[PDB]
Amino acid sequence: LKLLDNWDSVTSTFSKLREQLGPVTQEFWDNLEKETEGLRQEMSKDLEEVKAKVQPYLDDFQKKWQEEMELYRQKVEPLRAELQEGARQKLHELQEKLSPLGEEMRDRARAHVDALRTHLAPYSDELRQRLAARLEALKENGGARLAEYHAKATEHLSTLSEKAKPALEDLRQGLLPVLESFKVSFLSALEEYTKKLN
Amino acid sequence: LKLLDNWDSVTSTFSKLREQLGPVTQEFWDNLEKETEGLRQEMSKDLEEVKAKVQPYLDDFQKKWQEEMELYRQKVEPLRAELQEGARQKLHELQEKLSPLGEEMRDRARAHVDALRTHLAPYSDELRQRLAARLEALKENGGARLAEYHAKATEHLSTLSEKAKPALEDLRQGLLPVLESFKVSFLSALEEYTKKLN
Ligand SMILES: CCCCCCCC/C=C\CCCCCCCC(=O)OC[C@H](COP(=O)(O)OCC[N+](C)(C)C)OC(=O)CCCCCCC/C=C\CCCCCCCC
Ligand SMILES: CCCCCCCC/C=C\CCCCCCCC(=O)OC[C@H](COP(=O)(O)OCC[N+](C)(C)C)OC(=O)CCCCCCC/C=C\CCCCCCCC
Ligand SMILES: CCCCCCCC/C=C\CCCCCCCC(=O)OC[C@H](COP(=O)(O)OCC[N+](C)(C)C)OC(=O)CCCCCCC/C=C\CCCCCCCC
Ligand SMILES: CCCCCCCC/C=C\CCCCCCCC(=O)OC[C@H](COP(=O)(O)OCC[N+](C)(C)C)OC(=O)CCCCCCC/C=C\CCCCCCCC
Ligand SMILES: CCCCCCCC/C=C\CCCCCCCC(=O)OC[C@H](COP(=O)(O)OCC[N+](C)(C)C)OC(=O)CCCCCCC/C=C\CCCCCCCC
Ligand SMILES: CCCCCCCC/C=C\CCCCCCCC(=O)OC[C@H](COP(=O)(O)OCC[N+](C)(C)C)OC(=O)CCCCCCC/C=C\CCCCCCCC
Ligand SMILES: CCCCCCCC/C=C\CCCCCCCC(=O)OC[C@H](COP(=O)(O)OCC[N+](C)(C)C)OC(=O)CCCCCCC/C=C\CCCCCCCC
Ligand SMILES: CCCCCCCC/C=C\CCCCCCCC(=O)OC[C@H](COP(=O)(O)OCC[N+](C)(C)C)OC(=O)CCCCCCC/C=C\CCCCCCCC
Ligand SMILES: CCCCCCCC/C=C\CCCCCCCC(=O)OC[C@H](COP(=O)(O)OCC[N+](C)(C)C)OC(=O)CCCCCCC/C=C\CCCCCCCC
Ligand SMILES: CCCCCCCC/C=C\CCCCCCCC(=O)OC[C@H](COP(=O)(O)OC[C@H](N)C(=O)O)OC(=O)CCCCCCC/C=C\CCCCCCCC
Ligand SMILES: CCCCCCCC/C=C\CCCCCCCC(=O)OC[C@H](COP(=O)(O)OC[C@H](N)C(=O)O)OC(=O)CCCCCCC/C=C\CCCCCCCC
Repeated sequence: LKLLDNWDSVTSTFSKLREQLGPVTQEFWDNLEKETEGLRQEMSKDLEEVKAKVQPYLDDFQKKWQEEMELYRQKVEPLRAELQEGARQKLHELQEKLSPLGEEMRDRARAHVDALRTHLAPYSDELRQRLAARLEALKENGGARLAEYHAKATEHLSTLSEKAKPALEDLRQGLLPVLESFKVSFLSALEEYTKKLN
Repeated sequence: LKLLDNWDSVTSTFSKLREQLGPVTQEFWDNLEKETEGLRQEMSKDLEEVKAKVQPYLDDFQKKWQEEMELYRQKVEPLRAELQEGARQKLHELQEKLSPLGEEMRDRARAHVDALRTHLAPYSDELRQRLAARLEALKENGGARLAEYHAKATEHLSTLSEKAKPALEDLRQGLLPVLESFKVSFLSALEEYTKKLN
């Protein structure tokens, strides 16, 4: 309601801002004119300075690039050749190493896997009997536990009857007057709050 | 009142739970004993068979492992020799490359750096002139910037004071009845808060 009075001061604030938006911004533009003029005194020389330097720079760089490229060509080629022969020697080494070791590894695998074929096979079979006996134990006690659980579930359901019936009715018998009392407190609160929030 | 009866049902449940857990832990343990006894008997054969068989298992594996290690060491010697002799050539030939190609690198680096010296020296010197021009403009423009900024700041301070006092006093003057009316509503609303929760 009184916001009009407060906002009126905001309008005055806008006016004060507009006063600055004029000469201050205009002055800023005048400063910008100095900035642009300055840049036209800096960049004018800078750009030419760059051009007059980039040319010999790229030229000197080209010289260095040439030195590097030529030097690298006279290095990469012979080195690659030597590395190739060295790699071929390494390859031959690898071949002459991985071949006997490969055959050996295959026999190693034979001696290991065939061993496993005669180690894990009876092991799994033994485990099968062991697991079977264990399964029977789990089924014996499990089947009993199922009966026990069913009995306990029955006891639990029976002990739940005294909760889902009398206790639930008791809760309902409590909820009725409670909700009523809550309603009285809520209704009054609603009116009371509305009266002060109007 | 509600909590008293509700919690009563809780204790009337904990008791039943305790009366249930009693035989439950026993029945569970009885079944657990049957299982664990069987597991023990089973584990007796399990561990014994595993240990009795682990002996020839390890013996078989170690036997082959001996061959694996022996043949490995047997071949490791000539293989290491191939690596050593081969590397001797590879490294020696490379050392014979790092020498001339290294000298060439240094010689190329000489021209590389020396050409850089004859370029970077005047480049940085001329850059000093460029930077001088930049700094000159930055100083001259800066002097204006600061002068204008001071002017703009003064203009800002003028409108600032026109708001820090008149507008602020308007706000503060309004804050008086506003805060008071708010206090009136808050203090009165506080009645409901207490008369509804106690
Ligand atoms: C319609 C347009 C109208 C114009 C209205 C503009 C609205 C903003 C209005 C008022 C707030 C300004 C108050 C700031 C006063 C400080 C000025 C100052 O002196 O400042 C520089 C100093 C640091 O200098 P120092 O190292 O020498 O001092 C530290 C000392 N030690 C190193 C030396 C030992 O810093 C400090 O005081 C730190 C101050 C903390 C900054 C508070 C700013 C609060 C305002 C807005 C929040 C902005 C969030 C940003 C969102 C992005 C928007 C684009
Ligand atoms: C001698 C002179 C010296 C230099 C002086 C300054 C001059 C100004 C120029 C460059 C420097 C400013 C850089 C600011 C970024 C620019 C963004 C921008 O303006 O972009 C747009 C451009 C153009 O695209 P277009 O389609 O319009 O033009 C079509 C192509 N037309 C032009 C070629 C024919 O886009 C591009 O140039 C594409 C680039 C996007 C790159 C993507 C991949 C980034 C990967 C890795 C970076 C991280 C490295 C980190 C590792 C180091 C850790 C220490
Ligand atoms: C010392 C001097 C020499 C140094 C060597 C020069 C280094 C540079 C050379 C090669 C770079 C290799 C790295 C690339 C990585 C990606 C591998 C990849 O893409 O992997 C996934 C594929 C998927 O299968 P696919 O059916 O789609 O591909 C069929 C392959 N296709 C189409 C080619 C027939 O799998 C494959 O390519 C299967 C890969 C299995 C490779 C088996 C042969 C291994 C040979 C020798 C053993 C060496 C022992 C010595 C080690 C010592 C080193 C110091
Ligand atoms: C101690 C006495 C208790 C014995 C049972 C009596 C009532 C169960 C009471 C309490 C259990 C605790 C809460 C379990 C949560 C289930 C809520 C429900 O209602 O979930 C229905 C939705 C249906 O969704 P759907 O149609 O897409 O899936 C159909 C399923 N299909 C694709 C997967 C195979 O399923 C789901 O959320 C996923 C779960 C579906 C599980 C169904 C297993 C029913 C097993 C036995 C019922 C027969 C009891 C009779 C035995 C004689 C007793 C004297
Ligand atoms: C029909 C509806 C029935 C619902 C289903 C049954 C759920 C079981 C529910 C309730 C149990 C019976 C109620 C007994 C009530 C009182 C228990 C008690 O006296 O409470 C207090 C204790 C100790 O007080 P505090 O240390 O907390 O306080 C620190 C002390 N102060 C506060 C001074 C700083 O609290 C403790 O002992 C906290 C327990 C310790 C954490 C045990 C973690 C168990 C994990 C998994 C369960 C599976 C076990 C089987 C797996 C075994 C494999 C070998
Ligand atoms: C007939 C049928 C045959 C089957 C029979 C075999 C089944 C039983 C299985 C295994 C044999 C159990 C061994 C007997 C019990 C003793 C357990 C124990 O205590 O033995 C002691 C070891 C050593 O102790 P230490 O190393 O400290 O001492 C070494 C420190 N020295 C350097 C300082 C001196 O302890 C250990 O072996 C404990 C290591 C286990 C915990 C590893 C932690 C893994 C953590 C993270 C993995 C990431 C999961 C994330 C998801 C990724 C999935 C891919
Ligand atoms: C314009 C172009 C001109 C062309 C002309 C060429 C001639 C110039 C010649 C050589 C300059 C290349 C220098 C390479 C970088 C050396 C880094 C370094 O100082 O290294 C040795 C140090 C000493 O060890 P420290 O533990 O005592 O020192 C660390 C402990 N503190 C800090 C406490 C003292 O650190 C180590 O050895 C630790 C290992 C980490 C360093 C790995 C070396 C990485 C090399 C190059 C990176 C760039 C690859 C890209 C280039 C490829 C282009 C195709
Ligand atoms: C588009 C792509 C192409 C662009 C081309 C750009 C053209 C520029 C071309 C070539 C570079 C010329 C300019 C740089 C050469 C100046 C060398 C110099 O005179 O350096 C002086 C320094 C300081 O003197 P000090 O040795 O007594 O103090 C060291 C004291 N302490 C240990 C505490 C760190 O010496 C040191 O740092 C040396 C001792 C410490 C070792 C540092 C590692 C050096 C190796 C590799 C890293 C390279 C850094 C060079 C990057 C330059 C960027 C401009
Ligand atoms: C029947 C229906 C049932 C109703 C029941 C439910 C209601 C919830 C109940 C209670 C919650 C509030 C209780 C806490 C009372 C303390 C309030 C207070 O005075 O707390 C101030 C503290 C800050 O410490 P200090 O001032 O004492 O120490 C100053 C430093 N020394 C120590 C050197 C002096 O606060 C802090 O730590 C944290 C907050 C910091 C805030 C500072 C003020 C910022 C101002 C404006 C920004 C906007 C705030 C608006 C929030 C949005 C709301 C939607
Ligand atoms: C973290 C490390 C990252 C580096 C990883 C390197 C390993 C690479 C893996 C395998 C070898 C690959 C070897 C590849 C050699 C081929 C180099 C070449 O000519 O590449 C052509 C490309 C072409 O790019 P374009 O953008 O023109 O084309 C793409 C096209 N539009 C599209 O949509 O697909 O340009 C490029 O990719 C970029 C320019 C490269 C210039 C060459 C520059 C080479 C410079 C120097 C030589 C190398 C150093 C040797 C040192 C030994 C001597 C002392
Ligand atoms: C209608 C009338 C309006 C006029 C009202 C006038 C009332 C003025 C009264 C009080 C204003 C208080 C103005 C305080 C200004 C700064 C005051 C200041 O420097 O305080 C110093 C403290 C000290 O910090 P330290 O870290 O040094 O130590 C902590 C200290 N020991 C402790 O226990 O707290 O730091 C603090 O606690 C600072 C937290 C300040 C909280 C504000 C934090 C900023 C909160 C909000 C601003 C965000 C605005 C977002 C708007 C954008 C979208 C619209």
